[PDB]
Order: sequence, then C-alpha cells, then structure tokens
Amino acid sequence: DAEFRHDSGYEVHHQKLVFFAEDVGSNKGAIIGLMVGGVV
Amino acid sequence: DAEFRHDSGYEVHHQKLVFFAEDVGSNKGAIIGLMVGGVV
Amino acid sequence: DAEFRHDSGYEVHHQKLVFFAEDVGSNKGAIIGLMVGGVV
Amino acid sequence: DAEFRHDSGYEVHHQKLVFFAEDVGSNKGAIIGLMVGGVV
Amino acid sequence: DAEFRHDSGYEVHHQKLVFFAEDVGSNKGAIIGLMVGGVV
Repeated sequence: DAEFRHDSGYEVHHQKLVFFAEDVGSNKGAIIGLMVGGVV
Repeated sequence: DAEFRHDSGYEVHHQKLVFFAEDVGSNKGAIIGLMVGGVV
Repeated sequence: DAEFRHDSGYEVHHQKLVFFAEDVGSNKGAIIGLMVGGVV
Repeated sequence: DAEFRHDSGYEVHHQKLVFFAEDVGSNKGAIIGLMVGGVV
Repeated sequence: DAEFRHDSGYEVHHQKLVFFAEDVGSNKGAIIGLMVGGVV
C-alpha cells in the first residue's frame, strides 16, 4: 500500500568538476551573467 | 501493492568533468550568459 | 502487485568529460549563451 | 503482478569524452549558443 | 505475470569519443548553435 516518490529536477549522486585556467593576456573585456571558476 | 516512482529530469549517478584552459591572447571581448571554468 | 517506475529525462550512470583548450590568438570576439570549460 | 518501467529519454551507462583544442589564430569572431570545451 | 519495460529514446551502454583539433588559421567567422570540443 505504501507509495514512495522521489522527484529530482536535477540529481547527481556524485559530481566531480576540476577546472584549471591560466591566462596570459592583455585588455580582455567581458560581461558574464554567472561566473564559476573563471578568469576573465 | 507498493508503488515506487523515481523521476529525475536529469540524473547522473557519477559525473566527472576535467577542463584545462590556457590562453595567451590579447584583446578578447566576450559576453557569456553562464560561464564555468573558462578563460575569456 | 508492486509497481516501480523510474523516469529520467537524461540519465548517465557514469559520465566522464575531459577537455583541454590552449589558445594563442589575438582579438577574438564571442557571444556565448552557455560556456563550460572554454577559452574565448 | 509487479511492473517495472524505466524510461530514459537519453541514457548512457558510461560516456567518456576527450577533447583537445589548440588554436594559433588571429581575429576569430563567433556566436555560439552553447559552448563546451572549445576555443573560439 | 510480471512486466518489465525499458524504453530509451537514446541509450549507449558505453560511448567513447576522442576529438583532437588544432587550427593554425586567421580570421575565421562562425555561428554555431551547439559547440562541443571545437575550435572556431
């Protein structure tokens, strides 16, 4: 009789992200709405 | 009689992402709506 | 009698992504709606 | 009597992607709606 | 009596993709709706 419902719009049981950014350069211009882990 | 429902719009049991970015260059211009792990 | 339903719009049990980007170049211009792991 | 239904619009049990991009060049212009792992 | 249904619009039990891109060239212009692993 029991009902179990799980709804996840997004689920990760495990997520790993690794990002490396190195930038040398002059006069970059940017507009970013959301930034994670980034070099402009 | 029991009902189990799992709905996931997106599910990853495991996700791994590795990104490396190196940029040398002058005068880049960008508009980015979302940025993750990036060099403009 | 039991019913189990799993619906995933997208599921990866395992996903691995590796990206390497190096860019030398001058005066790039871009508009990107979503950016992951990228060099403009 | 039991019913099991799995529906996945997209499923990968395992996915591996490796991308390497190196670009030398001057004055590239791009509009990209989604970018992953890329050099403009 | 039991019914099992699996429906996947796309399923890969295993997928491997490797891409290498190197580009030397000047003044490329592109519009890309989706980009993965690419050099403009």
